[PDB]
Amino acid sequence: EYRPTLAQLRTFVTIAECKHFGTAATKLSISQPSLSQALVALETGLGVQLIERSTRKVIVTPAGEKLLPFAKSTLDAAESFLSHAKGANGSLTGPLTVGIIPTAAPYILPSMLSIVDEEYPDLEPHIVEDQTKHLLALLRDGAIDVAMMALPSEAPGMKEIPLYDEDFIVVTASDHPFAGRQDLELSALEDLDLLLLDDGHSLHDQIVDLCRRGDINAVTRASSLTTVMQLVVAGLGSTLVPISAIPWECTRPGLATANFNSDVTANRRIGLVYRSSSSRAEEFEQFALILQRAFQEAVALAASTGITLK
Amino acid sequence: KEYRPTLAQLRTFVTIAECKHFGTAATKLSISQPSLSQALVALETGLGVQLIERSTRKVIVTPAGEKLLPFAKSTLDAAESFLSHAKGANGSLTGPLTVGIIPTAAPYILPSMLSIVDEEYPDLEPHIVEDQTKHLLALLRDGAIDVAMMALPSEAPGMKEIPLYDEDFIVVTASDHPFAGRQDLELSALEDLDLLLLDDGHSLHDQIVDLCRRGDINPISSTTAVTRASSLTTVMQLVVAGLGSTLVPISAIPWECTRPGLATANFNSDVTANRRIGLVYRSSSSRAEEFEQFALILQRAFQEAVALAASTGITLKQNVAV
Amino acid sequence: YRPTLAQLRTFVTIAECKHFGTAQPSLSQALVALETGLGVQLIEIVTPAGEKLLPFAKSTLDAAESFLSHAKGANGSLTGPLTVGIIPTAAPYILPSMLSIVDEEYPDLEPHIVEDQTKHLLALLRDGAIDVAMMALPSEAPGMKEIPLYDEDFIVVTASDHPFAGRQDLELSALEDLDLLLLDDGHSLHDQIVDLCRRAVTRASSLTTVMQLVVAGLGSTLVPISAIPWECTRPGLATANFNSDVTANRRIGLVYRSSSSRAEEFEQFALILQRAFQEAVALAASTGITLKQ
Amino acid sequence: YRPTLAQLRTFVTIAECKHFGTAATKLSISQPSLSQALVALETGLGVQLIERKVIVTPAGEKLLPFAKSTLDAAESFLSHAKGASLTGPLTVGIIPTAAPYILPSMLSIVDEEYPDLEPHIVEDQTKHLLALLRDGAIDVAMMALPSEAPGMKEIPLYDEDFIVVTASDHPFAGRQDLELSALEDLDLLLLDDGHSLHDQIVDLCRRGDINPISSTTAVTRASSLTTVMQLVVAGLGSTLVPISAIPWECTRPGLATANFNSDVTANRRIGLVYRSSSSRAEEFEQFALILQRAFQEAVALAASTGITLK
Repeated sequence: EYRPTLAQLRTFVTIAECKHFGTAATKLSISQPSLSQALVALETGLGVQLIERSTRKVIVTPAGEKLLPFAKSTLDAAESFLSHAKGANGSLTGPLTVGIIPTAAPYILPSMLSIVDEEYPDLEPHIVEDQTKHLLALLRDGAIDVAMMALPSEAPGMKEIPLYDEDFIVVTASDHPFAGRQDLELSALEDLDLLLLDDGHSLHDQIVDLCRRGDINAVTRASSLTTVMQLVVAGLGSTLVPISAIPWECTRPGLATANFNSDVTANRRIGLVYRSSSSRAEEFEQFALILQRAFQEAVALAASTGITLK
Repeated sequence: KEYRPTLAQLRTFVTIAECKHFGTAATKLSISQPSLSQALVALETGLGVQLIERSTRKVIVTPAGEKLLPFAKSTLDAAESFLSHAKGANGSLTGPLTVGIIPTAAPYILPSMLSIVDEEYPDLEPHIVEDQTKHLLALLRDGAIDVAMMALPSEAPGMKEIPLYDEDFIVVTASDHPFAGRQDLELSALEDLDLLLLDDGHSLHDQIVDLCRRGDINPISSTTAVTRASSLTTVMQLVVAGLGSTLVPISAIPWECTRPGLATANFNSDVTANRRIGLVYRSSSSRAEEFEQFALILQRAFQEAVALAASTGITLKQNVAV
Repeated sequence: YRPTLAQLRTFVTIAECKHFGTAQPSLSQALVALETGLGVQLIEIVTPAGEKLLPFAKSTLDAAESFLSHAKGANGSLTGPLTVGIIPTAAPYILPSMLSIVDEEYPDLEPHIVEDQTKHLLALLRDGAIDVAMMALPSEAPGMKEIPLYDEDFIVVTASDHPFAGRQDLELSALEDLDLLLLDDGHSLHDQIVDLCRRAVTRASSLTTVMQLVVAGLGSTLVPISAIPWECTRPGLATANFNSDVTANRRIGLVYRSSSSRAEEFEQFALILQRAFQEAVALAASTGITLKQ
Repeated sequence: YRPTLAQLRTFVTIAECKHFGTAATKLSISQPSLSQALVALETGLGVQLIERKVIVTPAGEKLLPFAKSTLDAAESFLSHAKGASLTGPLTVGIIPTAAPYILPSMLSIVDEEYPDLEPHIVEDQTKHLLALLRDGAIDVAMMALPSEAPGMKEIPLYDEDFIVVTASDHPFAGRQDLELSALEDLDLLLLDDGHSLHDQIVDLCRRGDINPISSTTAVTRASSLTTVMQLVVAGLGSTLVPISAIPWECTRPGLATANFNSDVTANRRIGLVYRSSSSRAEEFEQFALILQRAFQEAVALAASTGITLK
């Protein structure tokens, strides 16, 4: 029958932090007997000793230490409810768990995390980097609030927010014939021996469908771009990478870049995907503007390398 | 003086928004209809906003109520998780518990497992997640599930394993197959068979490839084959048609090995072809004794599944003398 | 330098006559030409270097001998291998009657079955890994051609104690009352005035697992009629159908590449699948469970 | 009648190249010679394989895969004949936390000293590597020991130390005397690195006491070192990385390194894992020497940065 109350949890957390009884009661604006009564009601209702009262100062019991984080997250959730009830109207505050695909996370995070720390200090971002299938799994579950991935995400129960279109660039060895060329056609993909990420990466299908666009159609297989780059330096083939990856993957010795001609469009559409049942549309659209800004900062960093962009 | 909402008020507001009536939300919370209406009006007055729009046909959530509903549900989930870990630390099975089960064990362990928790653990609220081993461990690190039932060893770091039971394998061939009915097979006999295996993400796929390599066999012709199924019931239809044989765990016998056109066969007692199923949870978890108690339910549910397999009359593998 | 089949066939033949069999001036010349072209001593007894190369040479002949074997039945309709991909919600219910028809009427055909989701079949179909795919229409994929096979109705599966158990007059509004556990495969639900069109923590990956949840009273589900004899006859279940004005079904078809020149061969295989479905429907009707009218 | 390889290459090239004057140019033969080998193959088999544009006949489509597998088998024979220790193809699997840091030196050694060797790299997680090793999809795997598989045999390669990477402003930045107790103060973001922390003096306090995580959503978690690094610069925690990753991940601005004291041993044991049934033990032992050499070059590159190592 017993369920703990917020006032009891609010008492237990304040006592564990302030470590005294006459200082936790003053911060909560309640009497010292009222503080001790909510604690004993919480202890009796759960049947576990939470606070050990000594003569010098009170100490949190071993069992209390394990429960304290769960009690604080309960209060943060309740305080988050009162903040939005007071007319928040779509402001980045409180926790926000964001899932990002691995081919975009390390290239968008530096500018995105810097913008949040300086302009949205109340926001508490949590970053989850995994492949597209696990992100949608965590999105259908409650483990993440929003996911950054390539559109379309073929998911029915989700809604998409288009962010930007990110061009591709060809990465070859320095001695490769196509090195430095800026006028390639899609037919040139036939001459290349492309090195692709495995089947769970969305970049793997963004390139095999790009070859099928009016051209022709295995054992070598990597899971990260940095590993593919080392294979390209050694001359075991070429690859396509998004422009935001240039300063982090395309500046090591032994590499060279190449672009298609202006009439060719080889890119990927990155967007923000969230649950249809969510009522936080205007909160996600505001977070979408941060990501759009972080991408333009990432593009500027790519141009700063001196490598010719599309 | 300054207003703070309570859990009982939030619990009322969430239930009303989901059930949409005032006589089905009160019954679900096991409270009276006036008590429900007072907590809602107290929550509405304390915040000074209209959360629910009352009509005669049905109740609708107001625009302001829609924005607040997710925050109220996350508040209840956080409080319900606090009570779960407070009672879980001593071994109590209360509140929600999301369990993950591999697909080659879920439909054969659930009937007895769900019947035990419904009759002996009414406060427990089980949620079932059936997916492959890789996705279960992924969902376990990210907190999407609380515990996972899978084959040991899991080799995943930061996790702890609770060994449950050892489940023997049985060979399923066509009725006309030469090995049909034999109870003395050696591991060398796998060479003669044309095994039909599940794809690469199923743990049963590797529990059989290493089984042939134990008998000096090269399973190259069977693993890199073209024919490939994702479920045991599909593999069974191929065995009936005489396109090869397969190995299945004993708990799958009453559900997959009783259709016409099949026949069973076991290895000899000196051969040990089985799998070790265990309970896997996070090392940071403080509900160890709660999971240890849930392990006893699964062990009992397995013995009922084995008893159901023995009830078919099909000879099971004998690992020892009688 | 490139080796020839005649040279490889000689080197394999010595080891393949080293058992209980016996395999000529020409023979020694083809072997010496193979050894000189590669610059390695292969035969002394087989040399150490020859033992490592022998399996790769034997697999070369097995591939060449398989080409001559399939070069035979080439001028036939359903002959040789045929790799077909089937969605998991249709494979185990169409296979029994489909393999029985090809075993009795097309003995030269060598079928290979690939069961996976719709996306992976289309992926394997573009990359040539499978020759044809059985899935729900429309596939929306370009460069592919579709052969409509049949329209397969759905049936509602609830617990025995459920109120809707046995009802044969349900409307789409009844889906609101149910707590559905779905596989998404095949969904296309829409009445004459509904306006629905469909594309929880508990989640299963197979129908047999969903069924065990329905017996335990953790919700209801919709299954195709061909799954009735294999999934809906265990104790604790009950069936229900929509009324005739409601149309809850899926359109299954055969999809192959447009560049393929085997259209007339696939069209003949489409008739086998159509027959196998009518046999599967007859098996469902043999259970006594009422089907949708 | 038996078909020849030259006849099969003609039939395969014609089926792929859409003209008969583009297949002949690729084979460096004449247009009449191409048509004669095709007609000889058609007459020898007595079936029509090819039908002012060429289409492959229904019978030709069924035979085309068998002709390509015949050529792949013949090309496989020439690859292994090339020098038959270390000749022909060799598919090696490497864990993602070691591949991009061992490949540059390893691929350079095999190119200069083992030209007949044909390496194919497979980068994936340890569990998927062992799966591909049982099913014969790869010949050898580089991973962390001990391997819990019984049907495999292990060749120990080297022990690779870890280094602590924090933000530049972090208090522990630059310290070379850390104890295991210091891990409590850090908010570690860990990859499945293979590491095993262990002090030569077991501190009694930390033995057992763990901190339970608590959140309704998922906690911050990355899948690659390059993503973890971007989180460390932004001050969302610290991490442990292997020394070979220093020149590729620990030289960006905003990072700082730190090592434990000599009594602490934080490393991982990397080895070569192959099947017990394999008869190329003496060859895998030779390939093990290449990895050992490639690791010492990777360590030398790490020492070349000037960052203090363990």
